[PDB]
Amino acid sequence: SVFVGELTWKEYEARVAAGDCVLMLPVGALEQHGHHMCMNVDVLLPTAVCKRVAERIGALVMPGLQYGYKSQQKSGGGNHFPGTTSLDGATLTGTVQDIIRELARHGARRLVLMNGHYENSMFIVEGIDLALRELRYAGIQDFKVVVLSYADFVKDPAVIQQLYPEGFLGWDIEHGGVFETSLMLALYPDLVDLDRVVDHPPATFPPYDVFPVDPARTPAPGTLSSAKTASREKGELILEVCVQGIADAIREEFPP
Amino acid sequence: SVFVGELTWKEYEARVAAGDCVLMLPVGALEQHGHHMCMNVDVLLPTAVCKRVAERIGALVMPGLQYGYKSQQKSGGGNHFPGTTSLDGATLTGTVQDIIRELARHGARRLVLMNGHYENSMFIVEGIDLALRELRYAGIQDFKVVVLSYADFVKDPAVIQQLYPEGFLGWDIEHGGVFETSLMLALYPDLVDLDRVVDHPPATFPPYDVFPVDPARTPAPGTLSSAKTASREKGELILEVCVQGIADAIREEFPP
Amino acid sequence: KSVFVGELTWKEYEARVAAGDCVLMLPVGALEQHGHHMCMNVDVLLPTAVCKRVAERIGALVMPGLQYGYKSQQKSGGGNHFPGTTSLDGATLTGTVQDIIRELARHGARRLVLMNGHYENSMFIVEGIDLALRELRYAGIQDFKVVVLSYADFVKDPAVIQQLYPEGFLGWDIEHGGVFETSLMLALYPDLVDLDRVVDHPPATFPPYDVFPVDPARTPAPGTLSSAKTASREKGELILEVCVQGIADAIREEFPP
Amino acid sequence: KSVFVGELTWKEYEARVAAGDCVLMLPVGALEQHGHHMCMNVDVLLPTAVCKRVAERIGALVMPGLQYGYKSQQKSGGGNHFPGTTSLDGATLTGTVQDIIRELARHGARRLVLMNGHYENSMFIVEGIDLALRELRYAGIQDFKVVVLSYADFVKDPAVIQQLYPEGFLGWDIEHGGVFETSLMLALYPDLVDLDRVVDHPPATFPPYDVFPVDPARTPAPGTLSSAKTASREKGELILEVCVQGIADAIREEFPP
Amino acid sequence: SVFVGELTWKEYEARVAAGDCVLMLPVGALEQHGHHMCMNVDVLLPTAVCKRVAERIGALVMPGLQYGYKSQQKSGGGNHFPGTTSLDGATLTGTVQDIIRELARHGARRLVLMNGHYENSMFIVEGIDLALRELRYAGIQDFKVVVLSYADFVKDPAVIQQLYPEGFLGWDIEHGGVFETSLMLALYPDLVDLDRVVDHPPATFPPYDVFPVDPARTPAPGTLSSAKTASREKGELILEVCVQGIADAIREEFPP
Amino acid sequence: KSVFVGELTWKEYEARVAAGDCVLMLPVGALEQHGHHMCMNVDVLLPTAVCKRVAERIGALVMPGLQYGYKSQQKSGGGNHFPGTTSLDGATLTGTVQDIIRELARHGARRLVLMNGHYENSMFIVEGIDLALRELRYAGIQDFKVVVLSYADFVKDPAVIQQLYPEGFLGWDIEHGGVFETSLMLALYPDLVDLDRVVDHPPATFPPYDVFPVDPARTPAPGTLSSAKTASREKGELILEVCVQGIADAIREEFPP
Ligand SMILES: [Cl-]
Ligand SMILES: [Cl-]
Ligand SMILES: [Cl-]
Ligand SMILES: [Cl-]
Ligand SMILES: [Cl-]
Ligand SMILES: [Cl-]
Ligand SMILES: [Mn+2]
Ligand SMILES: [Mn+2]
Ligand SMILES: [Mn+2]
Ligand SMILES: [Mn+2]
Ligand SMILES: [Mn+2]
Ligand SMILES: [Mn+2]
Ligand SMILES: [Zn+2]
Ligand SMILES: [Zn+2]
Ligand SMILES: [Zn+2]
Ligand SMILES: [Zn+2]
Ligand SMILES: [Zn+2]
Ligand SMILES: [Zn+2]
Repeated sequence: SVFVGELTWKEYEARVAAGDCVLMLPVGALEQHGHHMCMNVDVLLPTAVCKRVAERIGALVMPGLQYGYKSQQKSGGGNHFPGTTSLDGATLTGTVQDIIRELARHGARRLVLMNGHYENSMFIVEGIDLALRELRYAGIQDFKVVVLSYADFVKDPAVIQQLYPEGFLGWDIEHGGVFETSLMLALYPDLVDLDRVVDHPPATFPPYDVFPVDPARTPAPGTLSSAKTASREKGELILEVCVQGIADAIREEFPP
Repeated sequence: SVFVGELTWKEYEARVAAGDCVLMLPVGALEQHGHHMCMNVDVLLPTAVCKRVAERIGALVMPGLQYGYKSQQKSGGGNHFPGTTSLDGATLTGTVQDIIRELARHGARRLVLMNGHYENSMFIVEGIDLALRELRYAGIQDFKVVVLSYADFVKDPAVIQQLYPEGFLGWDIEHGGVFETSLMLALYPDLVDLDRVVDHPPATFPPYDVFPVDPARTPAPGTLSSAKTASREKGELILEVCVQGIADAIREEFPP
Repeated sequence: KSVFVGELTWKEYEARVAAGDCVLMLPVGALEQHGHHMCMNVDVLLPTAVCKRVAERIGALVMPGLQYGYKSQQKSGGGNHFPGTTSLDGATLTGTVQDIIRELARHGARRLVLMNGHYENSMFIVEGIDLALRELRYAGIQDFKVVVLSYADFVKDPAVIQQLYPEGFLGWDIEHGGVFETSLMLALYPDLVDLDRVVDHPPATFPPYDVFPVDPARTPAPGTLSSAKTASREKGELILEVCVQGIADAIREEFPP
Repeated sequence: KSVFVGELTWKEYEARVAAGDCVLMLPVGALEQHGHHMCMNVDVLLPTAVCKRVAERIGALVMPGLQYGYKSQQKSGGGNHFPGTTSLDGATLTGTVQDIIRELARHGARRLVLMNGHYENSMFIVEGIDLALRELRYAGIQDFKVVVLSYADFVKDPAVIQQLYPEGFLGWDIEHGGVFETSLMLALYPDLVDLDRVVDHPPATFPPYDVFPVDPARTPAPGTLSSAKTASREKGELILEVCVQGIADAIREEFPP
Repeated sequence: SVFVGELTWKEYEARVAAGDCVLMLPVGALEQHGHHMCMNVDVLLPTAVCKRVAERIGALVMPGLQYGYKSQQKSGGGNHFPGTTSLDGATLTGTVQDIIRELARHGARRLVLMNGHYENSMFIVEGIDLALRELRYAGIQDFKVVVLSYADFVKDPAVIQQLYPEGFLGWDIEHGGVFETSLMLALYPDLVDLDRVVDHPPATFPPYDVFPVDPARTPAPGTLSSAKTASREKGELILEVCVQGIADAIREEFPP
Repeated sequence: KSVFVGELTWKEYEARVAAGDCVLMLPVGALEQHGHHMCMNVDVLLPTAVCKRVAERIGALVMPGLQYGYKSQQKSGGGNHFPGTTSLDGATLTGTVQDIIRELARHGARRLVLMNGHYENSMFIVEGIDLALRELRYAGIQDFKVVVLSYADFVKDPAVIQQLYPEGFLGWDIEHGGVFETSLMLALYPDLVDLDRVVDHPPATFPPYDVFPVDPARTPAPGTLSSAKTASREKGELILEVCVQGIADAIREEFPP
């Protein structure tokens, strides 16, 4: 298995002892994803991508973080929806920091954090900085971290053309839209109910944000764009592009 | 499915709207469990118990906490072992506190916290107290929490007898011993290999603790007692006992 | 007299809030390197200048700006390894925002516009707001409203972008110390900008991931992510009018008399 | 003169530490209800009295005790809903333990015994130690050693249990305000114990789970978890000698000259 | 007894049930006090004063805080001295905050905080503000706190004359000097050896502070002024003056 | 050239630190009411002005000032119940100071002068410094030195005092929005002062203790603790010159070439 959790401590110790061990940490969230998809999408997707990449490059995958930072209206619909269960920033920051401290204790020095929930980004960044700060105080400066959001590897114009034959309207409205729904149809079809999709026009917002979050400014379903045209085939394409691109990036930063 | 993560937010909203919704949260850890068992045992076991209890009483199960508090020598072998990845107390406390705050926001009011890692206990308690303090400030006083360790439900002398026909040495040395291994043999056979079990005598300690933790005071394999006598049969018995007991406890504290 | 709260007596401020619909504006910046051609307080100067003009136009007041912001990030501000840049931890910034909101609510104020001028501050500003509003709710206050925005987001009109980038726009991701901020500085604080010192390097490009510890070799030596060679006072005057008008209208909309 | 650090001049204390193998002891207690028959500072008085005698016997010193501990839990101390009980949040207790260790390390001390007298303090004491040692490590100090113990854990000999509970021992989980602490108090602080006020109720029993908010009905009205009717100063004298001897030996073993 | 710690919870409950109960909290420190006195002086003195005041007005005294904030050169000699054991500001602030929260829970509403260590001042103030802020959230606005340093009640020129016939040189030098030593000689003579007093000239400093603290800027003995002219007689005067002055202040702020 | 770090490019700042003898100054103020006759940013303006003049004379640089300080206290600033006053919690201010020192150390700076203009900030500034130095020590840095001072403490000479308060001096404990500060302002920011609004009330007095919640009735209505009627530009100019000279010498003394 490539999952650290499924290994004995002796097996893990041996992999790290090899001195070239790469660890991967999926960071997700329990967040509403429309009327047509389950709420653990942000955990399922980065974990599935990590699994495949780890199998290609000989890396291991740590248990993913099940809860992420508060959903923001313009990216995830807003933290007023039921189901969505969010952590405070200090909590998420602290979790990332603690794990890095422990991995360094094990002797590990290479970590890939794969985020699947946009709002997690900066707290993940602070967790890394605080951890690296401590490691320096402890005389350690060779711990390297690569942070990435799997979707960012889908930029090829040709690929976008395939995924959005009618035209691409941007990633800003991709919450429970074509992209994630397609990936889910290719990985966890049983967790998708495409007939429940509400085909509303893409969400549009003014150049600012309002707090407390106003429910009226988010499409009723919770989605920011329609997944009506999502499909397994699209998911297949996305998965291949992401897996191959990420595998290459990791080989580049953590050369064998 | 009884798993909240697998439901759409609409489905979740409806279960909570019913007004009698009981939620269950498994709290585990990534911790060494000897030469013969995987490291995510503390998550897998309470999650499996929750699943079965939930199916019988009509409850829902939240994504489990994958990382818990620092392993202690007399209970989990010590936090010096490789693989074990632990959180600071404030981090675990904050995670529990944040989740409760959010569940209260959904309108949920009944929570069962099932601990699978002994060391988690007091930080789970502080997380609950801080959350309930906040809820009072918010005018909420009807949120009720039941906290339990699934193992505490195995007290029937007749059962202990069938489990330890050679005599019961206590629960203080069960880390990776007969109890957990038997459960794993019944639930996750592929994550256990009794052939690797190190049949050493039960671990014993003086009436005090020493820090920095001394590795010499913990059996080399990481286990506190031998799981040589573990069996699927024992696991099946343990499981049915815990499931039935916890289900009744919940029916008692959260009467329909 | 002045739109700045700091230049008012407590009696004057008190009277303005007594009006019942007084809008307060809070600039949130940073002390950060901005290439060889500009001073390091740009992120404070620009939003403060936009707030001043907007406040004057719609009758609002401006609170003292936050001089220090969150750690500079490589793909947005060059990186926190540069000297001069002086950054706060996330908890520190979040707490500052939270404290100020708590205090404004104590004054009786209920309308706040936070104008961020340093990209990296965004999420910590968001957390400060949420923690403050959470607290206000425990105190029985649910009518405090906050509008958060980055002034640059109001420059959307294609016709405006074409005038600013006649050779073609390449995205906002590489603007640190580039044409946009430099043009604004040329129009507002020409004394703090030396365009002759601009290093005309190609636009910074990055792979779809980030690396820590930050690698100095991945940021153009000058610290800028794009060349401000084509920056000008006229482009700055255009940006200012667009931002001021767009933001002033947004406030009238969200905070009507 | 005295074994208490607080009663020494800094010169005296300094001289003792200069010895190179000076052991320090820190009692960690609480202000908690202990039934109708005993005062509320029991958790401080007892470990402090045991520390005093142990310190005297082995040549160690005793630091001022922590007067406030973690929130009382129903199954161990009755619950934090009782009047009088004054508890600290976990972070507060953890931070106090951490600060003291940091300071002792600055004095040059490297041997500490933490004697807990309030069960609920346990894990927060543990975290204080870990955070302090983590910090000492960053400072290049890895020779600071800590021994943590609850004095009651040294009464293990069945022959002793038999004398204390001739009618049969029923576990330590119900001891709060029972035979054990009451006997020690009768031997150490007779003026602070009124055995005639004891409420002889049956041993408290609970299901295999905990409930929050704490339900007052699940704790005996007096606050005690078991009756101290059979307590006596003679039982207390026995307990004290067993603890003093056992702990003194443990310290000589872990902190030899 | 007037000490809360020596009462049973039933007795305490009864005194608070009266509705006019006044509580007193001594706040000291473990700090070096020259070659002639013990290090718990800042705990002993305020506690002694509280006892006598409490006896006269019918108040109760809470267990005192034994550890205070870091010693500052111009007030306590500096935190570079051995023996001195100080807490970080957040720790002291939180301790004060937690106690007030609990006293409020008991139903108490009148608190007198007697500081015996100058450096505690601002952290005590923050602890009080944070606690009162919290009480408001809970709906409590009738909790009142009086903060005072017993020394401030010795201002009468006549008394000053009697204490300093050779003229008073100010308070900013009264650390382990005449004032405190005189109180100790009268209250805890066994913890004072006047023959050890180092008769050095009053300490003086430039109009600024330096960090790291500079040892050479503090009189070698740790004292800021000689206590050679200290006496039991002076102590008795100080004591009675303070006890009386404070009792009157409390009667006024917490009118019977 | 400028003495303000904010107005310099990172290259100019880097060059000044590279010299190896660079001294930095950080003004720490507050947004606090100052009577009916002055603006609320006095505590930032004054220390900043003094820093500029001192910096110009000794060749030092001035960091952007902290605009928000600790909660106002009745006996010193009048109380935090006044509108306009916008205060931070202690941890927030402490962390701000701590973060800045950590960053300055990272730049290679090693000499810092913290000029406080708000009495209540004092102890939180001290804690920020201690936590930062503790941290630097873990990093292997022990050559970072900080000088903390309040410009008002350099005006003690009887010659000047007599000139400032010929009618008689009553101490500094009553100098909030009074003669000392108003005179400095009249000499530095006359437009932000209107002596015609000064409320000539008797010097404030309080019992030997504090009360919380703060009692408004114990603070003179205007918010001032002593009349500034006798304040003058002439007096301000005297103070300024005295402070600037004294501070410059103190710095020369602590941070010798
Ligand atoms: Cl997302
Ligand atoms: Cl376990
Ligand atoms: Cl920017
Ligand atoms: Cl106990
Ligand atoms: Cl003192
Ligand atoms: Cl002031
Ligand atoms: Mn998401
Ligand atoms: Mn475990
Ligand atoms: Mn920026
Ligand atoms: Mn207890
Ligand atoms: Mn003191
Ligand atoms: Mn002030
Ligand atoms: Zn998503
Ligand atoms: Zn286990
Ligand atoms: Zn910028
Ligand atoms: Zn007890
Ligand atoms: Zn003292
Ligand atoms: Zn002032």
